[PDB]
Amino acid sequence: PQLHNGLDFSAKVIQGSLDSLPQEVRKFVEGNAQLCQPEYIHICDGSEEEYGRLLAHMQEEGVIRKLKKYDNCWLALTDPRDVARIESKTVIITQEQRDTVPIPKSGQSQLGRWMSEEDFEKAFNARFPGCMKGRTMYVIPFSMGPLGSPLAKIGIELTDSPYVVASMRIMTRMGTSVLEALGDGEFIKCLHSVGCPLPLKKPLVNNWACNPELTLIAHLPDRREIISFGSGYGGNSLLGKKCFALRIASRLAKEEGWLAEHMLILGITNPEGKKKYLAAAFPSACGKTNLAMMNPTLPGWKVECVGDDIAWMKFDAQGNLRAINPENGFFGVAPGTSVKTNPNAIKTIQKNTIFTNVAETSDGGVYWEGIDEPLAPGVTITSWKNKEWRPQDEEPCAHPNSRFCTPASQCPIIDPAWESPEGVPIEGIIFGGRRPAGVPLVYEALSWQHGVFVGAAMRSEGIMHDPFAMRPFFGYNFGKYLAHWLSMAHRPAAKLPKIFHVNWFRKDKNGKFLWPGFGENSRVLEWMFGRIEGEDSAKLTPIGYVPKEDALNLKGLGDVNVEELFGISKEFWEKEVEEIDKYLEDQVNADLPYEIERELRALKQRISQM
Ligand SMILES: Nc1nc2c(ncn2[C@@H]2O[C@H](COP(=O)(O)OP(=O)(O)OP(=O)(O)O)[C@@H](O)[C@H]2O)c(=O)[nH]1
Ligand SMILES: O=C(O)C(=O)CS(=O)(=O)O
Ligand SMILES: [Mn+2]
Ligand SMILES: [Mn+2]
Ligand code: NA
Repeated sequence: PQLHNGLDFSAKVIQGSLDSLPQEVRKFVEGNAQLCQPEYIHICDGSEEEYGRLLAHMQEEGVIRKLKKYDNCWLALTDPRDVARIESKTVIITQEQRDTVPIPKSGQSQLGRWMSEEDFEKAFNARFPGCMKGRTMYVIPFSMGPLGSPLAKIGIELTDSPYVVASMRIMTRMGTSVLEALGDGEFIKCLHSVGCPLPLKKPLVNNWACNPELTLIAHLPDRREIISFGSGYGGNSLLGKKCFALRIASRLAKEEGWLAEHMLILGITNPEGKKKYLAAAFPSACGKTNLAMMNPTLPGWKVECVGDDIAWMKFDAQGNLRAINPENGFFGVAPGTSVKTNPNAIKTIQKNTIFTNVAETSDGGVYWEGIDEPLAPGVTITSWKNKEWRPQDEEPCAHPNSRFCTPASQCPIIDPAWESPEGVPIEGIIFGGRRPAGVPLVYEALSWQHGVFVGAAMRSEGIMHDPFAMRPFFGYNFGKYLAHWLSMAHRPAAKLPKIFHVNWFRKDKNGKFLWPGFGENSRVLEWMFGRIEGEDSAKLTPIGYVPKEDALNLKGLGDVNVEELFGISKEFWEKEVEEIDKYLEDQVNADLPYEIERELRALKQRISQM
């Protein structure tokens, strides 16, 4: 079957068997083994044994450190050049640019980054040949979604990073059972290299292999391929998360009639035992993880977490919008995480957790800005840069984007349906972001079409547009994504969720937050809940429905300045509509659906009557 030894890499397999793999998977592995030239091939089985040995191996090499204070928890410190998902190096390849991003009138799209097939081929050839020399290629069979669920999708990731292997074991369902469920089915092809073949051409920093100059995270949806080079971090390297479950998946979703979104999913139960599920899209750094795992301050209310970051949603036969969490764990921002802001996260992460770029205490615990836990006198701190640190220093002890990576099943409020194969029925969708001025705590959209316009108008900070929290994550043209959302209104018998917009971040004139937030947000969720039940608790305004006077439970919060928090200004909202106008005109133009344009004019009109 070959004249020499062919593309047959059996001799280099140190775990599992190429014979055992489905034909197409074997082909994927062996093709990239020939290209990348790894010294060893490790087919992951997902076992506890494989995992313990992987960690020991990394520990042995100084790639990770054990955090002796906790049960099976580990710390990685990275090269300071590789500390986040990196948008500027993130691209989607399609035949025509306009299928990927709308053509901006001012020459630069904030809605994606296209690369031609030709330019990518050249970039690929400049990077991958021999890139794994001297390393192990790990083969990670993973399912996004509960194994065997009709909403689940399988990928194979090849990586030269054991850190990616460990993190993927947490954040996806990984191992032999996935290969068995796969059979001879289709899978997303995920290729990753840290881009540092041996012998090293450049010095290794903090035992963290990366290639910042050649970093390139590419998606080729027409080939069902994700190809990522040069970063070992987060969304650049854990390919199932953003690359697959948002970018690749949002385009599949458009073609197939479902949705793949940057949304938490939570189940909330009232004092009468009535439960509803909600989904919420907030941009990175705007508090999805706090809400998803909320400990409600209101007596007799309960919040349970389905997922904190990504939602796959599809209408069922009865018109219910069903959502699954395609993730298996939580990859949450560590700083700011405290008993006060996220007690349930505090409990989840003290075992079987990997931390990246946090500080370490001298008794082997973790530390970060906003942890709000004083240390005993004499306990000292090693920063994420691996030097002694004191609370007086200029720099933070933890990187602002440092993360924990923790099993979802350990969360004390994990939803009983968090793995149900049919998904949970969504009754409300919440949008929101950071709006220091002008936008009140909570409003309700007037219609599905107004709701989609409200998603389109979202912000990650007072000055930055992040429609639907998907700005860095659209798998195709944003204009067509709006058309896809609007199309859900025409699905016969669809039970369309109520759409709300929240704002935790309104400030008074001295910069102080007007709303205490966190667990207190339960008071906003109570209102949404009654609204879905059709309670007469809403007052119409030009921006949507707001809570009536007295509608919100504010007991315990008498110091809240209700007039400023809930206030609507004609002058603010005139500015807002003009801003939205310019933005949509510049960024979306020819691709903007009629309905979005009509909502813009309708809001303008309502404001004009103030
Ligand atoms: N004022 C206020 N801040 C909040 C609230 N909830 C979350 N935050 C802030 O939001 C940040 C934490 O949110 P992140 O974990 O970064 O957000 P995320 O949406 O989960 O982001 P990704 O994991 O990157 O998708 C911190 O600055 C928190 O203080 C709230 O109710 N009020
Ligand atoms: O940036 C985000 O929204 C994240 O959830 C982190 S990463 O998975 O993109 O690293
Ligand atoms: Mn998060
Ligand atoms: Mn996210
Ligand atoms: Na390190």
